[PDB]
Amino acid sequence: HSMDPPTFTFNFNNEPWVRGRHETYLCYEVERMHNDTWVKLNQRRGFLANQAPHKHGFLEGRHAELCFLDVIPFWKLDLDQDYRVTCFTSWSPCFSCAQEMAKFISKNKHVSLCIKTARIYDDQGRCQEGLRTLAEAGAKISIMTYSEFKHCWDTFVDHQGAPFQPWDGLDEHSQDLSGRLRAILQ
Amino acid sequence: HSMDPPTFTFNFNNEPWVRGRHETYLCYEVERMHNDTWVKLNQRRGFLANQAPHKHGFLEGRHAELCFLDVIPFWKLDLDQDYRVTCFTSWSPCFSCAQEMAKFISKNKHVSLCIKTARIYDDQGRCQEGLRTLAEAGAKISIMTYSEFKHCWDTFVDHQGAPFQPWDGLDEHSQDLSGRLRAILQ
Ligand SMILES: [Cl-]
Ligand SMILES: [Cl-]
Ligand SMILES: [Mg+2]
Ligand SMILES: [Mg+2]
Ligand SMILES: [Zn+2]
Ligand SMILES: [Zn+2]
Ligand SMILES: [Zn+2]
Ligand SMILES: [Zn+2]
Repeated sequence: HSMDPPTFTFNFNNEPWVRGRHETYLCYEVERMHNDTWVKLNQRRGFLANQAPHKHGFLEGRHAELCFLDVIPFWKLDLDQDYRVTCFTSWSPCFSCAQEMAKFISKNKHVSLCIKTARIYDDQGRCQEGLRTLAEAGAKISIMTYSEFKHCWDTFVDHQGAPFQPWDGLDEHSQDLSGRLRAILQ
Repeated sequence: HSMDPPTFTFNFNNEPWVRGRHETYLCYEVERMHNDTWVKLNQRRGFLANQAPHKHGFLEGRHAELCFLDVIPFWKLDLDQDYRVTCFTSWSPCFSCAQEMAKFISKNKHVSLCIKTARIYDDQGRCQEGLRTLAEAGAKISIMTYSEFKHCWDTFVDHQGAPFQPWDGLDEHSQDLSGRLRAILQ
């Protein structure tokens, strides 16, 4: 349903000099194109996170991005309509998730994917390749700014009427990250 | 001297339902491109306001935007280099100022202009045309959000170490204005 406020603050914080944000949270919403305008679909919104590994071991816990792809077919989107699916993510995807997402959007031309991320995850391995591959397949990847954090608080958090409280350095971090993303995607 | 805090708050407040904000304040900053990166030239920053009419009458007081254009030649920018000049304005320009600013940027290709405005001034005459013409000439026009107000407070105001305290409604007014600006520029 709605995210717990402390969970939001801990996970969407874009501060560079802290650690421990090991989870990925993903909030999604959907619009449909009508008369050159994106119209929000009321019911098609939610959030999810990565899953814990199963007790049997061997396999990693299912990543948030794969869960996201799992749910989309259940929305019964009309293949003749055009949709914009926006994901607000606390981290950008790992390589294998990026590859899967790229495959999905290549096969589902009715979906325009936008990924707005709090933080870039760059393992200095294949993460950059993944992001480039995902953008090549048509995804629009960007860094969350104040307005997107506030939107996510208002739309996905169990705020009980309380307003979004920005943290110190929010815009400076977003700007640094936007520059880093430009360098990855160039 | 830096800007007086009450002067900033009075003039940059984005509530539409008060009156009396007859001045326009304009805060400016300049960056120079150095090896693919914008670098601030912090000596080239400042703020100004519109002028009172002369006692001889007939002519309106000189608008802030024209004063801004007046000073740019005195910065001795290098015509062979590239600069980004950002203005944070309390009101967007009137038609005749927008026209003059469009002419200036058309003749000064070393300058990329960004105008970030607290409020839209729409006289229901030629103001919208002015904004469209200024955008067409290459200016990037946008509405100030929390982050830009905070930046201006921290950078241009004699704050005495006090943090920026947003006024009621800041984000909702900014969002409304961003919608209005989209409709104007489309
Ligand atoms: Cl972390
Ligand atoms: Cl006013
Ligand atoms: Mg920091
Ligand atoms: Mg209000
Ligand atoms: Zn299992
Ligand atoms: Zn993954
Ligand atoms: Zn005179
Ligand atoms: Zn004017």
